Amino acid sequence: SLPRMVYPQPKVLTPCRKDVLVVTPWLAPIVWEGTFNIDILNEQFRLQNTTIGLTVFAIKKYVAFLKLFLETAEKHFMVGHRVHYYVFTDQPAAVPRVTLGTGRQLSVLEVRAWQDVSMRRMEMISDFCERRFLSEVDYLVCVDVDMEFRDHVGVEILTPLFGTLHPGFYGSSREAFTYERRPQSQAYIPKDEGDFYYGGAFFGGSVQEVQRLTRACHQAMMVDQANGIEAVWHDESHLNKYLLRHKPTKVLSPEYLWDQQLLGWPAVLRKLRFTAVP
Amino acid sequence: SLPRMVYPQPKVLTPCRKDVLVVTPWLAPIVWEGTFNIDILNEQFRLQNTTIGLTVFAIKKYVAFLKLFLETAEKHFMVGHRVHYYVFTDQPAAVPRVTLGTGRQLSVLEVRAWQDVSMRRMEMISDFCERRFLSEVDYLVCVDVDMEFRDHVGVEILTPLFGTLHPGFYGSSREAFTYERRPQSQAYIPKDEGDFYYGGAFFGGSVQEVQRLTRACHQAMMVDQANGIEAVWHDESHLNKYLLRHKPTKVLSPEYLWDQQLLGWPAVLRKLRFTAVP
Ligand SMILES: O=c1[nH]c(=O)n([C@@H]2O[C@H](COP(=O)(O)OP(=O)(O)O[C@H]3O[C@H](CO)[C@H](O)[C@H](O)[C@H]3O)[C@@H](O)[C@H]2O)cc1-c1ccccc1
Ligand SMILES: O=c1[nH]c(=O)n([C@@H]2O[C@H](COP(=O)(O)OP(=O)(O)O[C@H]3O[C@H](CO)[C@H](O)[C@H](O)[C@H]3O)[C@@H](O)[C@H]2O)cc1-c1ccccc1
Ligand SMILES: [Mn+2]
Ligand SMILES: [Mn+2]
Repeated sequence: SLPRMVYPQPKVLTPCRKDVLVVTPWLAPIVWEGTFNIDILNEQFRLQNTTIGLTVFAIKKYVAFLKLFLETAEKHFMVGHRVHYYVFTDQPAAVPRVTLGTGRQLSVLEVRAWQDVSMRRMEMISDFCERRFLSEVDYLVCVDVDMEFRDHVGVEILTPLFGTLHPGFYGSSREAFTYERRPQSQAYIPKDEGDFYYGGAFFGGSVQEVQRLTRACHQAMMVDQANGIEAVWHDESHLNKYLLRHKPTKVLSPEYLWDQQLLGWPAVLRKLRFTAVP
Repeated sequence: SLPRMVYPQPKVLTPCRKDVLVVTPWLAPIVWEGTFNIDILNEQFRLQNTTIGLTVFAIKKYVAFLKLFLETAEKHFMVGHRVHYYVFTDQPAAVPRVTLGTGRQLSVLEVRAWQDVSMRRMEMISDFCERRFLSEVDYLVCVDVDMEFRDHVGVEILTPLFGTLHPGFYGSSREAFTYERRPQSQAYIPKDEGDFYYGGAFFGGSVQEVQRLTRACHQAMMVDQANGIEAVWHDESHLNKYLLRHKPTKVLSPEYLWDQQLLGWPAVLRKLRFTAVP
């Protein structure tokens, strides 16, 4: 039960956005700026005392990205909510000392030091950390570390399972998507199938759904490995196969996964929220 | 896990509908024709073996509406899915013998023979039938009987909690909504609050959410009764107060609750699905 709130009346006969698709054919929202009232969403999630886990791998030289990643997450990611960052690294002492807002904590998880890094992210999330995540957070968001937050990323993304439109392909036809196309791979998608091309750098959902997705991707990747085949874009190829067959309940627009150096700032993007570091 | 399916690729940069709002500010879809691919939704719900309960009251002279209500439900309501109709009447022998498709059954529940009819629908759904519904169906849809189905009403409506835009008010400002305006009533909504005006004739959701909603509306109605006040539109006024404070997870367009005699067939309605009997 939400408290009284005063905000602009939604207007049934006035679309919020007319330039973009805001709902998928299986009735999941596609989250763009203008489509949500964050005050309502914040109330709904706070009333449940929601905790959001953020997983990020920073192995070898990639530890250098953590300072900007974490400082910008503090400014823009789930502010006002409980957050638990899980940083997986082979160099725990290289993790920067970043000051965190109240209600936010960071755990460093030490791992060994691409195909094999790829398999290990799915393996780590689905197998090794399974019990810890179920006990500690409500939702999990799994992201690349070579990124920074430049604008709000909040509870508008939360749902049982979400994927994010890859910023290279949101305007493409399915035939141009770089899905795995060899039928010998568990990630195979035929040319006449496919809704969207989802980016491997930002996906998430409830803990139970994220564990299901990463367990499935890991099992598929191990089958391919035993069959001597490696999918074209590795874990991203398996993520796409999974989300084709298990539709996500929210799709995030490329506001949530962008690269301004390669793609600029198109009129359709009203906010660049989470962006590649050039 | 859905099977392979071949259907038109959704296009991110081509909205499905540009004339109407297709998502609420709390990211619930607003279900209009063109927004959903029923083949995908049918697959998702069948794979869960979904059972849909349909409740309808037909007391006194209103038993005369059951023949057309039920015959048209057989042609258009959840066809292909398991359905259990629950018909509440003071005249069980007046219930028409309507032939049902496979997987569909009808139970007649005998009750006693407006304020008090109104209270009794909420009471009946929340209290008397509580255990039976939890054991027998996954979702419950509660409708008026003076209605007929004229076109598809399917699993695109199913979600934890839905309400339907009342067809008289979908283009109105919140100040014109006929919410209960006296602060002495539990259904009171101030002039600056309100998202939509939902119709009392078609609402539903998972069994647990529908039981929560009808239990809350019944409790509120009893408080008003003890305080000597009756809300302006009875159970509909309390439904509106509930859905203002507990946002629905899907909103149905007025395609799902229409009256062609009073309102015609506007260009914005591509299908008239469930309609008043003139
Ligand atoms: O030494 C590493 N250390 C490390 O921590 N990583 C993590 O993996 C992420 C993905 O690598 P990245 O260099 O960012 O490649 P992208 O092209 O942006 O990755 C996309 O494609 C991948 C395909 O398998 C993934 O799906 C990834 O999620 C995508 O964004 C990084 O952000 C890090 O979090 C990756 C590497 C790495 C190891 C070998 C080759 C290239 C990178
Ligand atoms: O003798 C009845 N028998 C009966 O079964 N009903 C059921 O209540 C429903 C609502 O009554 P109805 O005559 O259809 O009124 P509407 O104006 O279309 O109702 C709307 O407003 C109501 C306000 O309390 C409800 O919210 C209703 O769901 C709305 O559609 C009917 O369709 C029947 O299912 C209603 C009556 C009735 C009893 C006294 C006065 C008017 C109607
Ligand atoms: Mn990256
Ligand atoms: Mn009626």
